[PDB]
Amino acid sequence: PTHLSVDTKFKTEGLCVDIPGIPKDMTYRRLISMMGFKMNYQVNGYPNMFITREEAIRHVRAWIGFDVEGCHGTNLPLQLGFSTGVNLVAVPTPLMYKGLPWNVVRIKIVQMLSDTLKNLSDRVVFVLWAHGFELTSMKYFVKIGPERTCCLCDRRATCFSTASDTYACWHHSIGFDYVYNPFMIDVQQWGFTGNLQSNHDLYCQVHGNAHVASCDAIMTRCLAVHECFVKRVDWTIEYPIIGDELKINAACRKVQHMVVKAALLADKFPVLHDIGNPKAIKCVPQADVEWKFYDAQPCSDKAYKIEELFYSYHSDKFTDGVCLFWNCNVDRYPANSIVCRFDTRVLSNLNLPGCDGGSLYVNKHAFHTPAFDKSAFVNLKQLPFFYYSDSPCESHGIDYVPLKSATCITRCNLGGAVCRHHANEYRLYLDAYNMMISAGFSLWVYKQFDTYNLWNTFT
Ligand SMILES: O=C1C=CC(OC(F)F)C=N1
Ligand SMILES: O=C1C=C[C@H](OC(F)F)C=N1
Ligand SMILES: [Zn+2]
Ligand SMILES: [Zn+2]
Ligand SMILES: [Zn+2]
Repeated sequence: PTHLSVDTKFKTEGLCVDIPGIPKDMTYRRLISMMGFKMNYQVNGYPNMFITREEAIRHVRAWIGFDVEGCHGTNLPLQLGFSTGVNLVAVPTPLMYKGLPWNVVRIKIVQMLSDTLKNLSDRVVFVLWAHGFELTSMKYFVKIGPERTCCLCDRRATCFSTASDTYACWHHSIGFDYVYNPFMIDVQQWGFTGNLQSNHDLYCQVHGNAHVASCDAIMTRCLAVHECFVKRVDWTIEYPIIGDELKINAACRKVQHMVVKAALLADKFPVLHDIGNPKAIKCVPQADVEWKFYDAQPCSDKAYKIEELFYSYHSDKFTDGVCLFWNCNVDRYPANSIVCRFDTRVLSNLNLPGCDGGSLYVNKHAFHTPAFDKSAFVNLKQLPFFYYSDSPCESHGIDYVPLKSATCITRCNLGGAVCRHHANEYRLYLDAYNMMISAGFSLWVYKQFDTYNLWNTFT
């Protein structure tokens, strides 16, 4: 029970306005045949065009919302909408394109999917709120068959070309006209009451409904993300490495140790309240400070209310010492805080569009994160970049240009000239820092934080 059986029943009530007279009793096997895709043999790796909710969640990077509206059924133009915001009009003879035949429309579909997905996934999962025309339009741009590899590399094939009779992955599909072996899921099969807009609007105020196909496609994918990552959370599902995941996570740990260590040295807080992940470890194990942990899982719906995390009777006195919120997203941070907050607006291959302003950050695990809100940081200031080190000035062991920087807080810089070891460490730290910031992380600190207080730790 890993794939969706083609003999599973498909509820057809959502299809009967576009397809009147559709049988109530219907399987995926009969639906696939009705879509024009009947095959005589089982294809290994491709037993069904449709997939389970569990398989869809494992392949969230491949999700592309897709809707087809009857612009005016082989006789009328169709408006094809995608969650990328694209609307294509196909004639049978927020981007909006004018009516063109299927032979040219299909080339655009392949280019758009290939550019959106080449750095995200080995496939496409069309997320539908199926009413009929989207399923019956697939035969015009989709070909199916045995699982194949790219003609130019080892990746699985996602596109086919009728011009050359060859197959390609998303990276090598330039000029290709057919989407090959796509996957799809119909959100209507999950058991909803009422239409798409009414279910979507219960959880999201960011996506509107201009009544165009891309608006519906965006809403469909958003509702699917809400169901699978907002109200339901599975942190046991692992996702493949597609970018700088390892360097980013390594940078996060280095920056956290640096910032916390410096805050403790600079302001000598007697207690640190570490609020967040129940699996957290002391990031500065050698520090004198009374380290107290408070469990809070990463909030995937709305940011935590500080009143619920702190009040309702623990050290109790969160006002004493300093509070550390490392990716623990609250509505309004207290003035005595050290904070790392993911900015959901960031554009990257790890950060997928989410629900109600939030984003789905996928790095080893999937984390739906509530919308970035600048008002959460009103009691704090942006943490400036700095590098601090009390380690001995000793090279041990890469060419060298002398470092001159006011933010290299070391004994050698206090002494007048940055040593080679501290220059190498500073440059490595700066690279890690910039990697973390560019990934979408933002750092904030209590207003009294001043790196001038670190110089006297060298006496
Ligand atoms: O008759 C068919 C055709 C396709 C299919 O699943 C997958 F290959 F698309 C299952 N049965
Ligand atoms: O503990 C974590 C790790 C990552 C995360 O995502 C972040 F971008 F919002 C949230 N909490
Ligand atoms: Zn390839
Ligand atoms: Zn939405
Ligand atoms: Zn040095």
